[PDB]
Amino acid sequence: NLSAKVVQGSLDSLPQAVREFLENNAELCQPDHIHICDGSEEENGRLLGQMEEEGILRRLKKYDNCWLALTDPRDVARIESKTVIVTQEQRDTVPIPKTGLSQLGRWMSEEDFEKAFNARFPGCMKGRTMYVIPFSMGPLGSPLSKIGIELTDSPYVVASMRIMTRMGTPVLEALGDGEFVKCLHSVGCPLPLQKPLVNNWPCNPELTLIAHLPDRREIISFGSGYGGNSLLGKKCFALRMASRLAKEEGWLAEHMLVLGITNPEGEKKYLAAAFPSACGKTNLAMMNPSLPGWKVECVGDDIAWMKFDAQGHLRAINPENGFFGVAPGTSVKTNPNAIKTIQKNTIFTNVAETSDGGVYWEGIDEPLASGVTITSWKNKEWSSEDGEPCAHPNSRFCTPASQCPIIDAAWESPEGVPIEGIIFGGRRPAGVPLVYEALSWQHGVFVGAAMRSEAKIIMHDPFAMRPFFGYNFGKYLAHWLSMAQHPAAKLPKIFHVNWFRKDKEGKFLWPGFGENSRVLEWMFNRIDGTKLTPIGYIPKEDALNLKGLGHINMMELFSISKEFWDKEVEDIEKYLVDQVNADLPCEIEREILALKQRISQM
Ligand SMILES: CCCCn1c(=O)n(Cc2ccccc2F)c(=O)c2[nH]c(Cc3ccc(NS(=O)(=O)c4cn(C)cn4)cc3)nc21
Ligand SMILES: [Mn+2]
Repeated sequence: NLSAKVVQGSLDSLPQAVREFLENNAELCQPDHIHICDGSEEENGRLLGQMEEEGILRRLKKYDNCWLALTDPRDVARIESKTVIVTQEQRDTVPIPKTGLSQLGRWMSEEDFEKAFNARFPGCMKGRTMYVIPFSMGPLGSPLSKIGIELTDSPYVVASMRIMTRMGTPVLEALGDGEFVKCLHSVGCPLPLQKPLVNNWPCNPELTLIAHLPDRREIISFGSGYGGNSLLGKKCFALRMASRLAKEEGWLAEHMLVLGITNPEGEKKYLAAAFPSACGKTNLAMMNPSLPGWKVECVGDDIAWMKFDAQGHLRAINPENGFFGVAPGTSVKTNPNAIKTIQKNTIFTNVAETSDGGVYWEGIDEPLASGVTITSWKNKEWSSEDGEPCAHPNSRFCTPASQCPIIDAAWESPEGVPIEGIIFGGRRPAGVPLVYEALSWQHGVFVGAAMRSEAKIIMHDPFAMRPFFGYNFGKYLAHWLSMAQHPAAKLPKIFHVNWFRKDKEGKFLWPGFGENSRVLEWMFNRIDGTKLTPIGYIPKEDALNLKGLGHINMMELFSISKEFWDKEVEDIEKYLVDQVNADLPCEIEREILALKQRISQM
């Protein structure tokens, strides 16, 4: 009865668990066809083709196998306010803030979600093919990897998931009869359409909803076809759902880049890093280091799964297969390696396209030949005299990691890479030193918790996970804290960095970019064996390598003023106490207190 809708693969060759999941939602959504994805190149070809033919994608003829998708302007980003997590007890999902509404999550009762789902999903795929995407987060056959299944009515989702994950039949085989995350997605526009179609990009912003049910191990997403909303392995699974699993299983699912750094002598270390938006996260992941003799390799630019091995090493895998980076700002200057990565086999979204079939965006830093013209992401002829950008600010490239010219030899090792330092970061134009080191693990956890960052306004982003916590942030803090008790744990040095401090004239104090390799040099050697301060250790005078830099105003760059840090700790204590409240671990209350006492003596 359902086998007659299948246009590829076989119901019969599906694991029982998979088959039932599929049949259940195939029945509910009513797609005319079912297409079990085999992940093959030929399949990808025929999809790009179908998509080109349906007006969904357009090939960028300047490059080897590159494509452009343009969206409905109402559907251009991951959207927090339609994202929820569904649990029986709200408290499991978010803490109950003293004052008003939680900034740390968005809970929805199963009751309310029952009604919400039924108000969206039935018959939502009529007129459409449901694609079945089997995907592994992490190297195939890595004990650290977890498997998912995504049902979607979006060929864009399917082609992007081929890049951002390991996808295909080989995943069904590694999965066997075991567990997997159940991911359901629908652009929410059954045919015939009820509302007009813009840029051939089906979406339903009114009923848009991205919900996770951690207890049923499901991720259910409706109404958006974009990035974090539709590519379910990315934020929904790899951060939100993974954080829960990691909490149950004693490891860490985190919003961190991973890079390997080698010094001139050939000693290599892996470093992980968490940055809020607007910090050059991806730029750092592929850093071309300015110090002579040094090497930087990229393992991942977004998400890290970290688990202690038998030997006690905190090893990490990139659970992803590709980069989904923001395009605007990417240039040979800010990021040469990204530029080479995306030269082929790459899918772009809401970028501008030049008259000779290339891509374009603000900050690309690249003169156009004589009389070469530009079509904006709104599919309109564009000049630099329009005031408006040619590419949407959140526009993206979706590119294989394997194509990164500096990709790490072990970026795909099934055993992970040993992390020896965890870096937290922010954009603080004032107050916060370029770099400093935690006093302990416990104090380290608190530095993570205290993270704030500029976005005109200075906002809190604890661990850069604020939009991504899979469960109570309070219990998440306790989970990090317990990592120190893991038997034989070789715990990473914990650091905080800030590229963005400014002088009184509003000018940056640190040349940043490739020069940040001078900051990693400090971390590297600190890891191997400082000036003590109320916030942790900063470098000893003359410990930082400033050879070849101008005159750096170090004094001001590393100044720590009582007036500032009084205000800072007060803001941090108030935030954590209002927002985490009864779930705030007492060990954190002590770090606050300790900070306060060290500050009052200065
Ligand atoms: C959200 C956008 C962030 C842009 N950006 C940034 O991305 N990085 C991170 C970074 C980028 C590249 C490699 C490593 C690395 F850590 C930084 O370290 C960074 N630092 C700053 C402040 C700053 C400091 C100095 C200058 N001088 S500049 O000479 O204008 C300049 C531009 N480029 C590409 C290189 N030099 C301009 C800006 N802006 C930065
Ligand atoms: Mn991210």
